[PDB]
Amino acid sequence: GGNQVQIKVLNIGNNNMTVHFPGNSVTLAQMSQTDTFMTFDIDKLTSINISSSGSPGVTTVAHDFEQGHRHTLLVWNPSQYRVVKDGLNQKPEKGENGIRFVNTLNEMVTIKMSGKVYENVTSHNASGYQFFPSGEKQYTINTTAVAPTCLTDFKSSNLDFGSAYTYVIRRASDGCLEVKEFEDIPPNT
Amino acid sequence: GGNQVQIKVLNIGNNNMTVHFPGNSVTLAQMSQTDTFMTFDIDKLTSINISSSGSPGVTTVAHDFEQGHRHTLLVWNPSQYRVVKDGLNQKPEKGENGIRFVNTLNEMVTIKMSGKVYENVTSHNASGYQFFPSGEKQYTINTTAVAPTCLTDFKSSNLDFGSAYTYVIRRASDGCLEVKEFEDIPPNT
Repeated sequence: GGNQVQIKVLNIGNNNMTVHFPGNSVTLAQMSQTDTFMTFDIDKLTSINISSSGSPGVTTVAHDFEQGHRHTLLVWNPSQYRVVKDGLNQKPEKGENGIRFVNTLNEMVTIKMSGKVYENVTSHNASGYQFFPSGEKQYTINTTAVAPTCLTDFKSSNLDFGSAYTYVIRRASDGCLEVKEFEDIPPNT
Repeated sequence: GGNQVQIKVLNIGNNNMTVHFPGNSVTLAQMSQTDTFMTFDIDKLTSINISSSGSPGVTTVAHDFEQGHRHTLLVWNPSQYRVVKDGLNQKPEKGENGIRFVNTLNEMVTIKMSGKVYENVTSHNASGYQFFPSGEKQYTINTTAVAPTCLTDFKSSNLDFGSAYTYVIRRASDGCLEVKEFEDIPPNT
């Protein structure tokens, strides 16, 4: 996955804190972290609650987790948090192509390509890159910005070896969707 | 560098735009980008102005750029922009150590290590990782959070091969700075 979210918790406060994930709670001492990234299916990550020892305050986490990515959930007293982006769940294989999408529409866009998802790419913003084996890839774009009758199926060009591309999503002259491809110098990250 | 900033410009609007960098101007047609990442010394990146054809509006990029990182400057009509982080300027060599810093102080912190900089890491926040060859590394931490008389020089432990670490910065019992090292699962990107 693809569809899996990896989360590590790092307690940077001065007391014991608990993060309640669906089906599993982790209590950490101050100045300590979970030894591993815990893995979840995005659809099963319904809510995340954070609490502190003694303090009755329970805080719910703003669902800012991207599938296919690792995150560090920073926690501190009194029930404070910050989600830090830690990059991809998997190291891209030699020869894979990095693809990111840029949304120029006034509504969010979701892109699904070869089992990978770029969810709710905001207006005039870029997603991070995700990596794919070479060759033409089919993908879909779903948004409220265009008529439901508009074409949602697209195809990437013949992806070279180890390249990186930015796919810019815009309105076509007929009012539907169009994608312009740009080659970028490969990311080092 | 290290102390270098890489910037590519991508015009995602519907008209011609100009980006004035110190000593060099780039004019882009709609749906076009600069063919390369232009490189600048952070200290020499005094200001960046963005303008559109016909529209008298000139916008200054007050938004920061991180040294040692690549960026995509997204531009669109009338004089809009967004700085997108594209990762590191250099691909980490096999065996290098990814190191990031977490600031738990109430003031921003700046860390300088082996020619690399982590500038203004905000309160209860993490920097991205930067990579270094193996062995003990000397580093400095400068902040307004502690007395100027406090020790600002630190040393990393004898760091292993391909190992990643998070250095958590906190106030020591004597009122000065203290750093706790955590080993991490190495980042993939």
